[PDB]
Parts: sequence; structure tokens; C-alpha cells
Amino acid sequence: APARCRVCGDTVDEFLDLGRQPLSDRFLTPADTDGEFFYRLAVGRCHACGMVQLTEEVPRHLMFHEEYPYHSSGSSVMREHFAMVARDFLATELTGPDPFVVEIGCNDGIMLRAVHEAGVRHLGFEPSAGVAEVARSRGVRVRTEFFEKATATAVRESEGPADVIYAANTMCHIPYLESVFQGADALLGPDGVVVFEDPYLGDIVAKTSFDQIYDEHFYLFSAGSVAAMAERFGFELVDVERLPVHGGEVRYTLARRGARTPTEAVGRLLAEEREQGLDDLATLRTFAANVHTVRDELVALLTRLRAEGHRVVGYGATAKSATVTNFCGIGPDLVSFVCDTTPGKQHRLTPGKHLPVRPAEAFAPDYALLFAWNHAEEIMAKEQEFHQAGGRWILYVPEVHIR
Ligand SMILES: Nc1ncnc2c1ncn2[C@@H]1O[C@H](CSCC[C@H](N)C(=O)O)[C@@H](O)[C@H]1O
Ligand SMILES: Cc1cn([C@H]2C[C@H](O)[C@@H](COP(=O)(O)O)O2)c(=O)[nH]c1=O
Ligand SMILES: [Zn+2]
Repeated sequence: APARCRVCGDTVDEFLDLGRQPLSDRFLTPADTDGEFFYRLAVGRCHACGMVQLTEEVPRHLMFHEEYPYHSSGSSVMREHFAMVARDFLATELTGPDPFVVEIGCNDGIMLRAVHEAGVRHLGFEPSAGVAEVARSRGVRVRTEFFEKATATAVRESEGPADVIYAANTMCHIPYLESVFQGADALLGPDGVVVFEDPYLGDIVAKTSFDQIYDEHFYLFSAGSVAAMAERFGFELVDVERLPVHGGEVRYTLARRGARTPTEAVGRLLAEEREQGLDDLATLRTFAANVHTVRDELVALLTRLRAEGHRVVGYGATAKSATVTNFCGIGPDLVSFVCDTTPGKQHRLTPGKHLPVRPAEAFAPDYALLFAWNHAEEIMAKEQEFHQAGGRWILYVPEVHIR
């Protein structure tokens, strides 16, 4: 029997079943292995409001806790991006004599750092206690708390109204959006905005990039779903922008209903989504057929390659890759190990399928399976050596192909 929509409570129509999955970032020490968590990863569309979402939630505190392993400042290009975000806010929203910006999911303080440094009052919400502490050491004010209604309301009471509430790669992790927006209601000034950027459903379908579907991406936002969501909560979609990062995102700007005028980009994106059928169950079924084809093809290839004695190695032990390995039944018998630059992932086995993770230097095989497809260019150039040697790259986004 079907899931209830986490926004409006109506029935969700499941369109893709990705099977039993581990938590995407629980890399196993061989010393433990035993009590590995699995859940059923599948995706559906609310029948009333069209919000695309997972049909089983992972409990928030099993993902967001004291050992949260994703550190934002690992990425130089993401450090640059969030500096730019900070500068953009200071030029446009945080222009007053004593403004205030709240960030949901501030992580190691990669964006709020630049706001603090501009002398602007701020507060991060970061429930993962470890990274929260990194943000604090860097001067950012942080509450080690989940942003929701009550926690947002107590910040209003002690610190006054916010001009901006920002969330980057965070809103799609939070099923309880109503509580989030009751929080925003309490906390924003009359003209304030909620601004969030997350993986975009349009790019997922166009690219068949189904490895964007894993535990921490409860929602696959579009302009259409976000607009309806907003409307339900007394908000309004007033700006949108497409971002190239993390495989394709949109940054959505909401204000309170009737408070701001929507930009021409909003209507434009809404019409694009409409003519492309992005709101149709039927389109999402085509996507799921395309995903099955990718699986069929990727498996057939890897098995052909093993029968012919070609060694295959994985490149990039991405959080996304968990979905591909578990969905495709790819274990050590089809890919011997995965090269990764993160030392907290090395000396360990990948979530669910338990591929050994070895350092980058281990790379120098006949074929390399490129899991970090969103950094393909960078990777293939760094490793020209390999492909000069007759090495070949198997990619599965947007299709199974070799290069
Ligand atoms: N209700 C909530 N309020 C605030 N942060 C939350 C939350 N639920 C999850 N998070 C946090 O959201 C983050 C998702 S990862 C995002 C960090 C990233 N570089 C960025 O773009 O901000 C984690 O650090 C996690 O602890
Ligand atoms: C770009 C790159 C990423 N990786 C891995 C590290 C991370 O685990 C992951 C990509 O992180 P991102 O999604 O935050 O950009 O891929 C490598 O091992 N080598 C590389 O050259
Ligand atoms: Zn709904």
C-alpha cells in the first residue's frame, strides 16, 4: 500500500524501485561489517501536489549526527561558489545597517564565514555536531540543532527577524518542509526570502542521472512542485536560477504570498517544465524505463568484460555510487576496487556492495568505471596517461558508453 506525501498527505505514485540500499556514506571497516543498515530506496510522485519524493524516509538522526562525514570545504570550487553566494547576498538582500541571515545546513561554515567576515549578523543551524564545531572554530555562530518550527521560533525571539534563510544541498534532505516553512514564517521579516539550491529534477530526467537518488535526497525538486509547495504554506515562488554544480541544480527564491513580484525566469521555467511534460507521471515512467536500460546495459558490459578477462576498476567512491552499485548488483566480482582521494573512505568497503576502497595511486587496468561523472573532464585530463596506455572509461551518464 502506498506512501503518504510528506507535503500534503495525499497518495504518492511510485514510479521507480531502486531496491535495498545502504546509507550512502556509511563506509564499512572490515573489522565491523555485521549490522549494516538497509532501507528500500524508491521514488514516487504525489498524486495531488506533484512533489517527487522517496517512498521510505531514512530517520534523520541516522544520517545527521556526530560522525557526519561530508565536509563542504573539501571542494575549492565549492569554496569559491559559496564566497560568491555570500557576496551576492551582501549586494542584494543584506544591504541594511544591521541585517540578519540564517543558514540551514551550514556544515563547516563555508558560506557563513564570508558573512561573519563582512560584519553581518548570522546564525547557522547544523545538527551534525562535528561539522558544527568546525564552523564555530572558524568564527561562525552555530546552533547544533535541526531547523524546524520550534527551533526557528526560539531564534526569532532571541535574535529578531531574518532577512534571508538560505539552504544549499539541504532542503531536499528534509521531509518535514511544513515545519521548515512554519519556521520561516516565524523567523523572516515581512520582506524576507527563503533561498535554497538543490539537485534539479529536470537535469535528473534529461541526463538519466538516477544515482542522484539516494538516502539524503528525499526530494527531487522542480519549479512546478516548489511553486505548489510554497503556495500551500503561504509562500510564493519569486525567483529561480539554474546552477551547473553537483550535476545540475536550481536555486529557488520564495517570499511570503503577495510580498514580492515573481521574476520572468519563474514563468519561463514553469512553461519549459510544462511543455517538456516534467509534471507528467508518464514522463517519470520514461525516465524509469531509461534507468532500467542503463542498468541492463551496464550489467551486460561488465559481465562481457569479465568473461574476456578485462580488469575493471572504479573511479570516485561517490555517495551517489552506492545507488548504482546496489541497484546494478555490482560487487568485487565485477569491479575489483574503487580509487578515491578521501582517506576516511580508504582502508574501507563501499556501502552495501563492499568494493574495496584504495588510494588514487593504486589506479596504475583495461577499463575504469567513472562514478565521479560530474567531474569527468577534470578526471580524464589528470589521467591522460591511463587512456594513452589503451585504458578505456565506462560512463553511465547520460547513457552507457565508452571513451
Ligand atoms: N533540519 C536541518 N537543519 C539544518 N541542517 C540540517 C537539517 N537536516 C540536515 N541538515 C544538515 O544539512 C547538511 C546537508 S550537506 C550540505 C552541506 C553543503 N556543502 C552545503 O551545500 O550546505 C548536513 O551538514 C546536515 O547536518
Ligand atoms: C574529482 C575527484 C573526485 N574524487 C572523489 C572524491 C569524492 O569522494 C567524490 C566527489 O565529490 P563532490 O560530489 O562533492 O564533488 O569523488 C576522486 O577520488 N578523485 C578525483 O579526482
Ligand atoms: Zn502532495
